Amino acid sequence: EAQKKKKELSKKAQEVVELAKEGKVDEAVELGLKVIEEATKLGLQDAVMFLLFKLHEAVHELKKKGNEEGVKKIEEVKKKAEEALSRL
Amino acid sequence: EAQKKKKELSKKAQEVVELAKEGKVDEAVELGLKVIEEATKLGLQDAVMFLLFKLHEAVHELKKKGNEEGVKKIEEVKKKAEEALSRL
Amino acid sequence: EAQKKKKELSKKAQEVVELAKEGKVDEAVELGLKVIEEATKLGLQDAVMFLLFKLHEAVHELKKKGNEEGVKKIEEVKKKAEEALSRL
Ligand code: NI
Repeated sequence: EAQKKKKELSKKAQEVVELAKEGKVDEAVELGLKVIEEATKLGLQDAVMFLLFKLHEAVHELKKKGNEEGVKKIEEVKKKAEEALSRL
Repeated sequence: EAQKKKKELSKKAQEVVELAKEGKVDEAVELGLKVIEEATKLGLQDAVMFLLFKLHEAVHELKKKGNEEGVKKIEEVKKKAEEALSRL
Repeated sequence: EAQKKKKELSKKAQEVVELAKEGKVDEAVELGLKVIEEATKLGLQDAVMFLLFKLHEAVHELKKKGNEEGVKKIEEVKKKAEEALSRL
């Protein structure tokens, strides 16, 4: 049921922000890639759009802590989500 | 018709930002809950997506003013809107 | 055909941020307007959502250079995008 799946992808995206605030940047990246992959297979653009919103919030959190490396990492996942969004 | 409701909810979403700018955070919270309720009963996904965009702008405005209690209130309503978007 | 056009407008919204970053505000404004117009004619609400996301990124960039005029210009383009989105 794709609606249970939408809820699952939404929760993963929110945890991306939570983990950026914690400095667990690689884990947040992992969660965002799994949102992208799962959303591109099941063709759900709105899950990707929400992911992009949340990725912007994670950039906020990392800038606030002056972590440029984490910002780079998050921004790579951002560009990937933008490509996948365009194709959906 | 449903176009009228979509524009109305967009209007309320913009006012949330203006109210946040003027320090009227309780009122902005109230308008934001209203947007969630109406879009949720009309199944308007993009209405909530737009509201989320505007809630981020309201957080920007309250950070500029160093109003962290306001930021908390807005983020509480943001969490609620995110929840509704998952179910939509 | 739909995916080709959606992809072109994704790239245009990205080039908006590029041109803001390189300090070409006028050029970003005009590209943003062209995106709104084409998106509107074609009924492409998701393209306008993505454009709004990128215009907020353009604001981020311009406030980073402390360029208040450019910000005002980009934010009125944002207001145009928000209205068109309301009617889509
Ligand atoms: Ni922002």
